[PDB]
Amino acid sequence: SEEPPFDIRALRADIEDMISEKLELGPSLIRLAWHEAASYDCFKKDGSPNSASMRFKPECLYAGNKGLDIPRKALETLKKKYPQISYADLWVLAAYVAIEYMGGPTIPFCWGRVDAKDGSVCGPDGRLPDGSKTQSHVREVFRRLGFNDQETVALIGAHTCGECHIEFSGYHGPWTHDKNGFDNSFFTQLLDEDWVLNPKVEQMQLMDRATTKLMMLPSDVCLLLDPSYRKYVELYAKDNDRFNKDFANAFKKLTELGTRNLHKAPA
Ligand code: HEM
Ligand SMILES: [Ca+2]
Ligand SMILES: [K+]
Repeated sequence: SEEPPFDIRALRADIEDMISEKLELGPSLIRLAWHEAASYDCFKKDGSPNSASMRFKPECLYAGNKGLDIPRKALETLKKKYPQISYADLWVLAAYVAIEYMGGPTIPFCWGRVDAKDGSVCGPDGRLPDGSKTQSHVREVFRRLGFNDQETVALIGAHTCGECHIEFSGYHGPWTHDKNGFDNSFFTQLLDEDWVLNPKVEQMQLMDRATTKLMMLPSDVCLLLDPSYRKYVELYAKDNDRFNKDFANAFKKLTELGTRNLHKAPA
């Protein structure tokens, strides 16, 4: 109900077209917006979330952000065509477009994020979660961000799409049988499969006994091990509509952390 100064309808279509040419970009755009928000610390009120601060060294070089230069570079062409949008809004909008385009919820978008002007606003390394660790670590990070256990589990559900790359994280493979689809299947797979050690990946990960084509990280399976998290894994595995709703709300919350003076965009 407040029109942004950029042509948002044309921009959403251009993002969909870009993804249509390179489907794997869809999940990386989600990972980009999440990691741009994940630098927050809600107690220190620092880390410049949702400000495209990851455009600056040192934050672009943190291990947890490896490979995110690919979606950032793809979005440059659109920034040149739509100069009135900030990078920060562009990264968020592209993630929302990607989510919907892969069959996920249509998340109400607010615009007006202001880009970080220099790298002095960047928070320290160590803010991003580490897939080799488990629930004590995951809960520490998500509590730092300001999320509860319900919201933590819903958000990790984004692993429904995309895959790990050895050159970026040292892990390998998709989590689900359709890495291009956004739904509750991460939770379905986590709950329904027998997760066995993958013998051939040097960084410890699990694979499904049934096909061996799926993967889970230590940080994924901790959602089954921790009784508080497991309740939500079960909730989402049996109720895709609840998953879509809860993911929308939490991801919207995530991409609005540390922001001010935002405006509702037209749907
Ligand atoms: C415990 C918390 C999390 C951990 C430890 C974690 C870890 C990882 C790792 C290791 C990768 C592989 C990166 C690569 O090799 O390309 C990855 C990818 C990905 N992550 Fe997460 N993640 C977490 C939470 C989240 C959240 C909250 C979201 C979004 C809401 C998210 C969205 C994605 C997506 C979409 C990919 C696929 C990227 C691609 O296909 O290029 N993750 N994550
Ligand atoms: Ca940031
Ligand atoms: K999927």
